[PDB]
Amino acid sequence: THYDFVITETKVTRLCHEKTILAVNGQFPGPTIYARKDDVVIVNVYNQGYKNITLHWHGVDQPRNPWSDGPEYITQCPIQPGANFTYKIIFTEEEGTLWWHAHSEFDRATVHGAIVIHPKRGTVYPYPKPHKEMPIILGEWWNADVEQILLESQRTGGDVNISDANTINGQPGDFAPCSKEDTFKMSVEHGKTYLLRVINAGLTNEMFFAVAGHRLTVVGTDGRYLRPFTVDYILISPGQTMNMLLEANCATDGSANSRYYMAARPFFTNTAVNVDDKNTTAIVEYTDAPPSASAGPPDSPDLPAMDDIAAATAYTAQLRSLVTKEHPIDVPMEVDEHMLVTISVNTIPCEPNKTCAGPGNNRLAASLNNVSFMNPTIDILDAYYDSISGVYEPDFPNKPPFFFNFTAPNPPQDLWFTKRGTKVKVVEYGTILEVVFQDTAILGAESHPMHLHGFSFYVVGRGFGNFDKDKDPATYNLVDPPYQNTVSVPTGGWAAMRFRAANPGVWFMHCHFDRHTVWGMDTVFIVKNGKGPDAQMMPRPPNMPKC
Ligand SMILES: *[C@@H]1O[C@H](CO)[C@@H](O[C@@H]2O[C@H](CO)[C@@H](O)[C@H](O)[C@H]2NC(C)=O)[C@H](O)[C@H]1NC(C)=O
Ligand SMILES: *[C@@H]1O[C@H](CO)[C@@H](O[C@@H]2O[C@H](CO)[C@@H](O)[C@H](O)[C@H]2NC(C)=O)[C@H](O)[C@H]1NC(C)=O
Ligand SMILES: *[C@@H]1O[C@H](CO)[C@@H](O)[C@H](O)[C@H]1NC(C)=O
Ligand SMILES: *[C@@H]1O[C@H](CO)[C@@H](O)[C@H](O)[C@H]1NC(C)=O
Ligand SMILES: *[C@@H]1O[C@H](CO)[C@@H](O)[C@H](O)[C@H]1NC(C)=O
Ligand SMILES: *[C@@H]1O[C@H](CO)[C@@H](O)[C@H](O)[C@H]1NC(C)=O
Ligand SMILES: *[C@@H]1O[C@H](CO)[C@@H](O)[C@H](O)[C@H]1NC(C)=O
Ligand SMILES: COc1cc(/C=C/C=O)ccc1O
Ligand SMILES: [Cu+2]
Ligand SMILES: [Cu+2]
Ligand SMILES: [Cu+2]
Ligand SMILES: [Cu+2]
Repeated sequence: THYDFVITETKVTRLCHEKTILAVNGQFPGPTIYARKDDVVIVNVYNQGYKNITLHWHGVDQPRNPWSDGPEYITQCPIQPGANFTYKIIFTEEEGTLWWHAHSEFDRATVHGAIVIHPKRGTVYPYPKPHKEMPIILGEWWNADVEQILLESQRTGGDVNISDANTINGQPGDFAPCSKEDTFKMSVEHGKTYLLRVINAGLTNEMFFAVAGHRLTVVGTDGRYLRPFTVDYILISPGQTMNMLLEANCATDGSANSRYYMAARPFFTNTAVNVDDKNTTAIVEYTDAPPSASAGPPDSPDLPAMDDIAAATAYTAQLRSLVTKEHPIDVPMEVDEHMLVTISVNTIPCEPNKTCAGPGNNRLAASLNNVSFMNPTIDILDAYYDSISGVYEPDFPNKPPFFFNFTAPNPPQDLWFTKRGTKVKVVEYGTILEVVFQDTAILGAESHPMHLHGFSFYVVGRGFGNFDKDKDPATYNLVDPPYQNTVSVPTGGWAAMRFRAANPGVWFMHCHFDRHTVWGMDTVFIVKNGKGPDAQMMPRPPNMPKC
């Protein structure tokens, strides 16, 4: 239950391009954290790299413990080069796959890895114990330094350059230049079942994923078991994890291929904007088959077309919490407070004496309820703890300031603009929230993967168009809605979720597309202390990074 994570400058080559990246212990992707349900894990982080950095344990509630949650300028100031910080990871309700990643700038492009939370001693999986288990991390690779990719978009005010490859476990796969030799490969044995722990650690796109010749029985997401269902492909959004069983059924006698492509490719609908549409591949290989069975190329799956919204919707519609006596559910039935949160890509005016590259030559931005989040320079959590004025404003609104036909295509240019602020939403301990995310069509309808730190939540409804507060709740799933930490809000649509705010602390909420995070598609929940020691935020650890 103790790890040393040294942030290192590491030379890595992909697509024949060598560069120095930040990595953990020289590994890209980084090491997997292994735990069992309800463990406490300690990670000493030593920043031996060239820049400010933080680490985040994605999907871990961290009860009463925002100090170890990670998001830069939200719960901590950064770990400076040459400094160190000890994170305490408090696992509670989570069982399944999570992941960890840098939570500063674009550093998580290479600084990330898996978290595996096994059943605790004396308990078992709700499904037959898999023969083997394999993290399958979907990611992106840029030939350029990711810091320079970010910095250039900051200077120009235009869009972030697309990645050069999509990757599986850091490897672009068979169809990329200078990649075929090191494609990720896993061995399978006829008749055995494998748990694929799929993590979308890319920065930019939701991804379709499939394995040639093999159906996938999905059994969990975001550290919570799901009602099992079997499919030919999955959809998975940045931030999300999906666990699924693969049954190695194919014949190893020479009558069938012995190699099968695992493959992923983006789900993306904005035909006017560039996208890294390259597929990424890995190889599932039956090892006990005759060498003639691997004579040709591996079999290829049928992936949905990149713009197949129906295929995305059809996967997401199947997600439901597993509800049993060993795995109960607690859907909040009486809501204390409703929020409608419009999600928009935006512009702000270009700075004086400068030309910008965003739409209308303005500067790109993004917003929740038309507030474009701006990081403070004193982190929110310290400001809240010390009662420091002038850092944040505690009036993030429960509804957008101006109602309009949110999802009507091509809104007029005047609705593009937003305004920066550092606003948070303060709630009393135990408040039951229904949060409805409403995509707008400003600058293009788009599915946003909205993520809430400190909590998972029940996704009780979703639809296309404008949420109707007097009609859509009538068909909410109040019985077994999926319990997630990151929700794909529909393209040009809405998603409703509920949770009890019973974790005292300071909790980031944001789109998990990093470009939207930095553009300001974020806010913060401050959950005040309740009554009793169990409802009190932990005290500040002695050696927090200084601001
Ligand atoms: C989001 O906020 C922006 C900025 O406050 C709003 O744009 C302003 O709208 C007012 C009223 O029409 C104008 O007088 C200002 O000139 C605008 N500021 C600009 C363009 O920078 C925008 O209308 C809001 N959008 C919503 C609520 O959808
Ligand atoms: C790395 O992080 C530190 C801590 O947040 C930054 O240092 C602070 O910068 C602010 C200005 O934004 C100053 O008011 C503080 O006095 C600084 N504190 C220090 C130097 O201990 C630093 O700017 C960050 N580095 C980069 C390159 O962004
Ligand atoms: C970690 O940082 C502290 C200061 O916060 C320092 O005192 C300590 O020696 C460091 N640990 C090392 C270098 O192993
Ligand atoms: C981003 O892409 C453009 C090509 O469209 C290129 O001119 C530019 O150099 C790229 N930026 C970086 C930082 O590599
Ligand atoms: C991936 O893309 C390459 C290049 O377009 C294509 O030749 C290959 O068939 C694709 N692989 C899969 C599994 O879709
Ligand atoms: C900067 O912008 C102002 C306002 O548009 C303009 O009057 C001024 O000439 C500019 N400065 C230059 C071009 O050096
Ligand atoms: C809102 O926009 C949609 C899509 O353009 C349109 O079909 C609908 O009629 C609009 N609703 C109103 C009230 O104008
Ligand atoms: C990815 O974000 C966007 C970029 C642009 C392009 C701006 C430069 O012209 C347009 C719409 C978007 O949603
Ligand atoms: Cu995350
Ligand atoms: Cu998170
Ligand atoms: Cu986050
Ligand atoms: Cu987004």
